[PDB]
Amino acid sequence: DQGPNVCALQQILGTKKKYFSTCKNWYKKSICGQKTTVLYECCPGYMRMEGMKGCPAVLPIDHVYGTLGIVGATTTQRYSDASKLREEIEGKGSFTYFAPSNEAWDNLDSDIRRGLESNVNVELLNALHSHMINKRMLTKDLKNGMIIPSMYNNLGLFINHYPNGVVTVNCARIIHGNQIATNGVVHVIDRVLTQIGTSIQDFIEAEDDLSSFRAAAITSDILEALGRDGHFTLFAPTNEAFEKLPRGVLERIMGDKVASEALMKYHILNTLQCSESIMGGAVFETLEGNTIEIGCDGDSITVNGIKMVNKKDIVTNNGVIHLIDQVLIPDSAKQVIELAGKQQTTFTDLVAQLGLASALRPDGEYTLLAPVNNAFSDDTLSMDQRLLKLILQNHILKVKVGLNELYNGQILETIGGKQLRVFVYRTAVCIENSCMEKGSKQGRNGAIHIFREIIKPAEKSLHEKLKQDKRFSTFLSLLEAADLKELLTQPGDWTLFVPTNDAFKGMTSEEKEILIRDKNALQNIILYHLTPGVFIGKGFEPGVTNILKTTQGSKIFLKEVNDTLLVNELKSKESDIMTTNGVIHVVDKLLYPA
Amino acid sequence: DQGPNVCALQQILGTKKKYFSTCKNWYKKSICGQKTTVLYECCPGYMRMEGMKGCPAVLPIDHVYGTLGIVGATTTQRYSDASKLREEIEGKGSFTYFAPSNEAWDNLDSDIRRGLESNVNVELLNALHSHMINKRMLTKDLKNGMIIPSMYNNLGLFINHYPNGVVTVNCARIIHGNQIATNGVVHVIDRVLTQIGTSIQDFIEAEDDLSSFRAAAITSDILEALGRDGHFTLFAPTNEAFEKLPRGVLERIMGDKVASEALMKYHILNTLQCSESIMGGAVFETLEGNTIEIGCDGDSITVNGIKMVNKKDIVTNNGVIHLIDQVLIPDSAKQVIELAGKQQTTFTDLVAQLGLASALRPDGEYTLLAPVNNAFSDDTLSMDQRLLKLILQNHILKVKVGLNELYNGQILETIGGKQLRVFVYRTAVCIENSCMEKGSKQGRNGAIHIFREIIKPAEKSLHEKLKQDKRFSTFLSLLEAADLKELLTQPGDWTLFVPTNDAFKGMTSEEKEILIRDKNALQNIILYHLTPGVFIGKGFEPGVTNILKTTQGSKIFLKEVNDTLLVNELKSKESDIMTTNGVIHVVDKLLYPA
Ligand SMILES: [Ca+2]
Ligand SMILES: [Ca+2]
Ligand SMILES: [Ca+2]
Ligand SMILES: [Ca+2]
Ligand SMILES: [Ca+2]
Ligand SMILES: [Ca+2]
Ligand SMILES: [Ca+2]
Ligand SMILES: [Ca+2]
Ligand SMILES: [Ca+2]
Ligand SMILES: [Ca+2]
Ligand SMILES: [Ca+2]
Ligand SMILES: [Ca+2]
Ligand SMILES: [Cl-]
Ligand SMILES: [Cl-]
Ligand SMILES: [Cl-]
Ligand SMILES: [Cl-]
Ligand SMILES: [Cl-]
Ligand SMILES: [Cl-]
Ligand SMILES: [Cl-]
Ligand SMILES: [Cl-]
Ligand SMILES: [Cl-]
Ligand SMILES: [Cl-]
Ligand SMILES: [Cl-]
Ligand SMILES: [Cl-]
Ligand SMILES: [Cl-]
Ligand SMILES: [Cl-]
Ligand SMILES: [Cl-]
Ligand SMILES: [Cl-]
Ligand SMILES: [Cl-]
Ligand SMILES: [Cl-]
Ligand SMILES: [Cl-]
Ligand SMILES: [Cl-]
Ligand SMILES: [Cl-]
Ligand SMILES: [Cl-]
Ligand SMILES: [Cl-]
Ligand SMILES: [Cl-]
Ligand SMILES: [Cl-]
Ligand SMILES: [Cl-]
Ligand SMILES: [Cl-]
Ligand SMILES: [Cl-]
Ligand SMILES: [Cl-]
Ligand SMILES: [Cl-]
Ligand SMILES: [Cl-]
Ligand SMILES: [Cl-]
Ligand SMILES: [Mg+2]
Ligand SMILES: [Mg+2]
Ligand SMILES: [Mg+2]
Ligand SMILES: [Mg+2]
Ligand SMILES: [Mg+2]
Ligand SMILES: [Mg+2]
Ligand SMILES: [Mg+2]
Ligand SMILES: [Mg+2]
Ligand SMILES: [Mg+2]
Ligand SMILES: [Mg+2]
Ligand SMILES: [Mg+2]
Ligand SMILES: [Mg+2]
Ligand SMILES: [Mg+2]
Ligand SMILES: [Mg+2]
Ligand SMILES: [Mg+2]
Ligand SMILES: [Mg+2]
Ligand code: NA
Ligand code: NA
Ligand SMILES: [Zn+2]
Ligand SMILES: [Zn+2]
Repeated sequence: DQGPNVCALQQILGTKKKYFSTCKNWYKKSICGQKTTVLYECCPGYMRMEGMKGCPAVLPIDHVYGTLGIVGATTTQRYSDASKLREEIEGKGSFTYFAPSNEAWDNLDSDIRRGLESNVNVELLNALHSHMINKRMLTKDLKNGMIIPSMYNNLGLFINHYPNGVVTVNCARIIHGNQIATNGVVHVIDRVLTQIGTSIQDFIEAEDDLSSFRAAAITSDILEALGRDGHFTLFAPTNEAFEKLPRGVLERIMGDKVASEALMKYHILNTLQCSESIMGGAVFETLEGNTIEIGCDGDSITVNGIKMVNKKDIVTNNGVIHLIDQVLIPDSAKQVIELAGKQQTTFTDLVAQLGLASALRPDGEYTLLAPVNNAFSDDTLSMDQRLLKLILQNHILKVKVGLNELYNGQILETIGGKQLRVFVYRTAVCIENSCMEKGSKQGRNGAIHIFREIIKPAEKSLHEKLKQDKRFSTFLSLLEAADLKELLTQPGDWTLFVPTNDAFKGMTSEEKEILIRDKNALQNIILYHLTPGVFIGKGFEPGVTNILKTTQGSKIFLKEVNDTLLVNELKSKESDIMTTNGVIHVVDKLLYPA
Repeated sequence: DQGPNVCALQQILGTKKKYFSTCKNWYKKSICGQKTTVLYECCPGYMRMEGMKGCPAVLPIDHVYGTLGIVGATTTQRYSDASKLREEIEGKGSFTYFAPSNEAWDNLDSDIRRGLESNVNVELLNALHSHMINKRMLTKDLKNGMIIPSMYNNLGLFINHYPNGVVTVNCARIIHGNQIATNGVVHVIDRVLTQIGTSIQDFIEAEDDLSSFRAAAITSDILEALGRDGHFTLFAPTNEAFEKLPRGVLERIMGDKVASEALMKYHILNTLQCSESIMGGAVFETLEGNTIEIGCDGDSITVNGIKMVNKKDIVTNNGVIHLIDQVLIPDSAKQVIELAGKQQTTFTDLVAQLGLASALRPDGEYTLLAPVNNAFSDDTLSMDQRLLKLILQNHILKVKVGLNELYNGQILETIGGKQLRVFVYRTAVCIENSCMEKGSKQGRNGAIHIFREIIKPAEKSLHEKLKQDKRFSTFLSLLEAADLKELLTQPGDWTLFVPTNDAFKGMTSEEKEILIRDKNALQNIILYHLTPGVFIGKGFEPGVTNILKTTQGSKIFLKEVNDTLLVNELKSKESDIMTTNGVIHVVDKLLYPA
């Protein structure tokens, strides 16, 4: 357990992946979402002493051949003996031996293994030499991207060195590294090295199970790049993956050069990521531009959280290939309705169930204003689905409008012939009565934006809202006394604080006669309640006091706290009453500039 | 100072570099080795209130043109007005404005500025449009490596986004980012954008001050790659840099294709590193393979700790160029004696002062075994320099022997005709009597290794060392009684513990007669003091007990603690007495297996 020169051999629970480390720093944490079991023993070569803690004694080093046995690579040792490599790695020189573990030899195909045992003089010797370098190279010398000639026919050894400490040779991970030998060093790797493929393109053209992906590739003029030099990571979708897609989707993406090209580039990484370098979740930029999330669940590689990898670490002269169960479809290749996620299903179901999905033609460009599922109450879903169909028609535009194109005062046109006002604030974008959330996406033929509430375009003007309610009567009269009816009737952008008749019943009529004598003070007192521009409370950043200049001249202060709108530190009763030419906030008492 | 919505404008002491941040996380630390001065004020748009801390009030947003004034870019505002760009950035649409600061316009060349003021209708408008994007892009949207078309002739804007948070456009750093406008966003940049060069190669061919580097480039066949697409960082050495080198060095490197090619690739980075992204020291891999250290002292860019950059941020369609005062010479292009550093100067002076430097021919391959300066005592430097010349001749090999080629039992041949034994241990490599330190380097025509002590090849065998000292007399007799003289005379590798005559004077002769009757126990008792192989105490790892198998059979335990060799927990008097065929450790009393 505790002591000097103690080594821990961990194994991820539920897998065969083993990680061998010294006890210098704590290495204990979940790997690939799973805990590990640990085996403590003296690091190879070190020994225990009586009455002492740990392993304070050490044995002398041996030659490379004996070090094969010191590290437990007894099968590699036997094969080294049978091929007469033993006498070379016992003599003069300095050698690096990437020795496959015993389990690595057990995992090798039986026909290949028997083929090696039947030709020990040449083929077996050439394979073991393929596992070797004619110089001593520690793991700190095996830099990422190095191509080091081996000891057989100068065959290239492709080194990868990752920030997490994983060192791979032809994607074979080094389990036990840096066992010093009198004439070299031994590193125990997790698989037997094999002949690398010619290139990724050549593997695609050769493999029949990648026929579909090949065709698409040749259609997208991207297969040529996968044959040139480089260090790519390709997530190749098999023919099963293409069969999984809905009908016509593959035909639709293939019929369009842009969607097909983006679809192809979305599977390719510009760097080499061996499977054994994945110890957790990370994001990687694809050639399409957008990223994919690569992770691991036990010994299963996950792509975008899906355990879709079935065959991994297909190494080739220009990078690695991992076969996957599904096709990776980037947003830039999806139809607009396909851009929605979980919290929009209701919306996307409704527009499908009420006959609007067919109106989103592939040759058109559209914008979906999708409310979250929480925005559809039972009372809303209980209305007649024709009215609900009109409402949904207020959430679809026949023009693609990206989030980066919206501006204050912009007017959007729904497919239902209605107009939507865009209000841009410092920290929020609100369309009519609904404000945007995060999660906007752009696709092949449109964009989608997520909203907290259902968008309901206003139907009454300020004047109609004022005269339809009785509690505003007196105030309305004053507004008409100031010749503001034409303002409250014509289109525009205003913010009006409407004091109820209760505020004037705090004046009790007499002060309305005292104010009636003033044909000028009513202009100030009344005009202070009006402000140019539409300022809704749910568009503010919470807690911050907004200083606005009313049309009267003096300042007014609006603060949104706990979903309540305060005006001059006075809690308003009703707020965000939308009209066609402004917004109304109902206040309890009168407002003065002070 | 403290409060919400407070912004800090820092300036690196001694420079003009300003960094504008909000007070969300502590941003206060030295940048480029210098402290900063800080200016606290409400973030633009926010206001203070009576009796409140910080800036809890806010003003409404404005259009892009007014936001130019809100952020202090009043000169950009004036130029926008004079070119009639103002009415466009006040109207419909969504714009990103990379507004140069007032200081940025002051730094612009006066002739170019006056040329813009004399053609406001087209040229000035086209430049300001070159500073703009026709969509709203926050800094989080300006991903690294993006080439975003501007609003003039679709001119490319080269985005770089660094892990430290620095965002640059054509290497112009964004000082104040993300000022939201009703119709866009304003980012204040630190310089006026100019037309990017055609390519790095074209700038090299055009610039006369890079004539030398051009020639070398054309000689190394690397100038073609600097004209193809990419994102390179080139540290171009001027003709002054080449003039600085010693005589013939440039001719020597140019006459060799390998040294010239490595010399050229050592100046080139595979990624784009704008100067304003450098806030501290970091290492970068060059195209040659080895790394360079890039840092900053105030506003001076440092390369390998030298303030050699004089003109920086020469942006071109395929990367950035920084002109430097010196030539970057990688180890792979240096003669072997040029590989030594500070702690080897004495050595490199000696071999030069005693006439050995000329023997290191460029067409030969050599290995220097350089002791540190601390290894040359005054008594050593006081010997006749001819003996010292022989000693130095024991530190030079006429064959290149890399550190990764040394193996246990190897015999090296000095230029003085002497032989050096290589002893490889688990954690140390010792040559004869001296053990290696870190810092081995490889060059054009040799390698260098650093040693703690002067290498003195042994001259006497075990037998000669035994008979030349009287305190060993008795023991020597016993060794000759066991027929070991031929072993102590012939070459080999042994470790002998020699008990002095004081140990046998603890037996007082009589026990030598009691042992004299035993013609077999003397074989065990004597042979226990001998061990196959050479084990010197300074080759051990400190504190660890080395378990060795003596030639008698039983185990012996050697531990090096506080530069003292303990054998079976017995402090030895003298240790590491080197002989031609072994090593001697003088013990106080006899040794028994026990
Ligand atoms: Ca052995
Ligand atoms: Ca390492
Ligand atoms: Ca192991
Ligand atoms: Ca094409
Ligand atoms: Ca989702
Ligand atoms: Ca507004
Ligand atoms: Ca203005
Ligand atoms: Ca950012
Ligand atoms: Ca500023
Ligand atoms: Ca060439
Ligand atoms: Ca140095
Ligand atoms: Ca030895
Ligand atoms: Cl470790
Ligand atoms: Cl954990
Ligand atoms: Cl053990
Ligand atoms: Cl055997
Ligand atoms: Cl690891
Ligand atoms: Cl390792
Ligand atoms: Cl070694
Ligand atoms: Cl990871
Ligand atoms: Cl994770
Ligand atoms: Cl239907
Ligand atoms: Cl219906
Ligand atoms: Cl876009
Ligand atoms: Cl309207
Ligand atoms: Cl916003
Ligand atoms: Cl109503
Ligand atoms: Cl005021
Ligand atoms: Cl910030
Ligand atoms: Cl500091
Ligand atoms: Cl202030
Ligand atoms: Cl003006
Ligand atoms: Cl920063
Ligand atoms: Cl910033
Ligand atoms: Cl905006
Ligand atoms: Cl940095
Ligand atoms: Cl630093
Ligand atoms: Cl001389
Ligand atoms: Cl001399
Ligand atoms: Cl090398
Ligand atoms: Cl010898
Ligand atoms: Cl070593
Ligand atoms: Cl002597
Ligand atoms: Cl024993
Ligand atoms: Mg094995
Ligand atoms: Mg690899
Ligand atoms: Mg396929
Ligand atoms: Mg792997
Ligand atoms: Mg929904
Ligand atoms: Mg938003
Ligand atoms: Mg009223
Ligand atoms: Mg509100
Ligand atoms: Mg300015
Ligand atoms: Mg840039
Ligand atoms: Mg030059
Ligand atoms: Mg810069
Ligand atoms: Mg020296
Ligand atoms: Mg060493
Ligand atoms: Mg004696
Ligand atoms: Mg010692
Ligand atoms: Na606001
Ligand atoms: Na040792
Ligand atoms: Zn205002
Ligand atoms: Zn031994």
